[PDB]
Amino acid sequence: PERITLYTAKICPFAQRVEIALHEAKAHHNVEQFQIDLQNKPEWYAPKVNPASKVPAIAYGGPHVPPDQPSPESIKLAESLILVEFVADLFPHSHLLPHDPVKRAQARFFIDGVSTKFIPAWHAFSQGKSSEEDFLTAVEHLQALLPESGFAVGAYSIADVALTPFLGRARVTLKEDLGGYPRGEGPRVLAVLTSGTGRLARFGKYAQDLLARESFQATFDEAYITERYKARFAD
Amino acid sequence: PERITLYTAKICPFAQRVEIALHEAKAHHNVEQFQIDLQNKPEWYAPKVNPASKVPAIAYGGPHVPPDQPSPESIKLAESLILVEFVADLFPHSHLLPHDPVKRAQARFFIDGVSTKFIPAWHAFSQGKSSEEDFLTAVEHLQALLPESGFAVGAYSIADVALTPFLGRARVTLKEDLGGYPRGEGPRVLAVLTSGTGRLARFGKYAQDLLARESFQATFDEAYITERYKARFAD
Ligand SMILES: *SC[C@H](NC(=O)CC[C@H](N)C(=O)O)C(=O)NCC(=O)O
Ligand SMILES: *SC[C@H](NC(=O)CC[C@H](N)C(=O)O)C(=O)NCC(=O)O
Repeated sequence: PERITLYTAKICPFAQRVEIALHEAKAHHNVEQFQIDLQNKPEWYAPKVNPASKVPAIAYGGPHVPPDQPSPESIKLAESLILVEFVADLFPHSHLLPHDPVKRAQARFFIDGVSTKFIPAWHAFSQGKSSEEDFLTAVEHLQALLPESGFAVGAYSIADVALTPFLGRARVTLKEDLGGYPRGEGPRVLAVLTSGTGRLARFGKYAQDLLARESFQATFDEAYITERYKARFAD
Repeated sequence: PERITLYTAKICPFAQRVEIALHEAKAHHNVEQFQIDLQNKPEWYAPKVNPASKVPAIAYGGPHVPPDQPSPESIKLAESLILVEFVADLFPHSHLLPHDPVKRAQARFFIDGVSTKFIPAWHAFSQGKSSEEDFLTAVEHLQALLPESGFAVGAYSIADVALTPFLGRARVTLKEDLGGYPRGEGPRVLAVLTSGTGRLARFGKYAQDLLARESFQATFDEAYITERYKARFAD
């Protein structure tokens, strides 16, 4: 494929979707990463790369230029889920997109549950807005989609890419008691989520498998995330 | 491909996405349609076809059975945008999904704008909740994505499928003064939207082209929609 510049940020789960995808494609060393400081965004980023002023975004093709001077001739692409499909298209040997039309629809249906159920319910519960039961119920929705063994549709796919960054960050939030509930409640919910026993036994197994995946670990700066999450809570 | 039973409803724009896709694939006569009465949904629909109890949904493969007795052995699939990709996958000669990875990402990005900007802003404005300017601005977002001529990415694609049912219904709502504003305001906004001149000149051309497309017209019961929309407003 043509050259890829990825504009990303270690803190951002949506960006990590694209980093995971590239890693599963064993292409993470082919691409040029540029880290965006979301508290001090470069003045060229929005007008030249992504008018929404968010990561992730990719510049595709065009001439070799420094990443802080992106070329007008490169194709600019945004939105994490699209970028993950684009990577799976560009690198078919990644096997991120299943061949079977049915399994693709199922993988994407799982992504829709991640978008419309898991992420909103995690946001609402981690921010003190909703109940623990509301979060567990949304997880149970994903659990009910899981097959007896393996990942969201058996073989690892884009469905697992879409979810893992948010699961990895939830774990930090919960493990570290940063969820706005008294000391120890976060960790108890983390156990429900990932123990592999109880109402969420099967999801727990799946979650263990997602967090163990090499592409997740390789694109996740746990020390950095933990530090930033503690500091934010402290405010 | 295997046999397709589509559970749909004439009133529903999300369902019409799948009807359009099938028609573009010239497969609309291969599939078995079953109309769901959304005010009196069959008691077998949610437990046997789609637990979300919404159209559209597809039953794929399995034995030949009556559509009100769907087989456990058919694969059940839901969510309009996924079903449109599934149809494009099943019937590649439809040309709904472009081959170029970049044009696919662009088509899907346009769909994201339909999902996150156009549809919410149309809902909010048609229901009396927001301003006309908020709706026009969201349309301008889509307009800015359009190429100089043609459809959302040139050749007709899934991007146009995703938008057209909602555009067709907006037109009825506006043409018929059913938008909650005084007589004549709906029609003036319709003119802004579809005249082909003014702040939305280019989108207007595009919109004319979407509503002229055979697949849209063939899957749109304008008389029925107009009747249902008038009656609802009258309440
Ligand atoms: S995580 C940091 C923020 N990114 C997004 O929210 C990505 C959302 C898109 N819908 C997607 O790609 O999936 C971000 O960059 N925020 C900008 C800021 O100034 O914080
Ligand atoms: S238009 C009728 C309703 N369908 C949907 O809302 C589909 C939404 C999905 N997200 C999609 O397929 O895109 C519907 O069936 N409502 C059920 C009812 O009882 O009204």
